Amino acid sequence: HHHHHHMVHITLDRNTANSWLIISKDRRQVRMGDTHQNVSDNKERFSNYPMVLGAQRFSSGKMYWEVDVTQKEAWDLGVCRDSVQRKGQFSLSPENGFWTIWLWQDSYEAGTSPQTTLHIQVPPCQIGIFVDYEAGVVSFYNITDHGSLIYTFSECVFAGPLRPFFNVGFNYSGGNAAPLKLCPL
Ligand SMILES: CO[C@H]1CN(Cc2cncs2)CC[C@H]1C
Repeated sequence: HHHHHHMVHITLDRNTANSWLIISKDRRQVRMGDTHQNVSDNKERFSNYPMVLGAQRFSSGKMYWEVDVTQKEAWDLGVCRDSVQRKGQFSLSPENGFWTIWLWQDSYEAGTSPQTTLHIQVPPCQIGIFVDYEAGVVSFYNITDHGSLIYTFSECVFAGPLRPFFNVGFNYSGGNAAPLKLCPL
């Protein structure tokens, strides 16, 4: 792909984070802690899952960023509406305001309803995410495999400002402690 020139500098919004997440000083890395991280509750925090939003809001234009997923067993990545539900249980779907892919139990899937199987021959260590607001497109790229396409959501109905979306996943196994990291431009 040739989307690299739309690169944006994403930082994580501490206030949106689940209370078990640990965000680095530079706001560019996040991981699951082994306990509550001693923060106050607020209406922005994702309560049920290890999720956090980027601070940036997008309502026009073309945007690109990259995320490092090295040695993780489970994660979700993409974008979401600013107004997504924060509390309780919900599915990641465009109907609920999410445009995402994930790794779970050694398979990759797109967050459609119902979910779509992805075909990835080279397990990615870094994921590229491209958003074209005007066109209604969210695309995912395998940076480890020379930028090959993973998935395109088209005919997206964003219906609001978009925020970068992250889920570090649970660590029930002891094999999923590694962070998500925003990769440098
Ligand atoms: C209902 O979700 C809660 C779960 N709790 C406890 C758990 C942590 N390790 C496995 S369950 C963490 C904060 C939030 C994600």
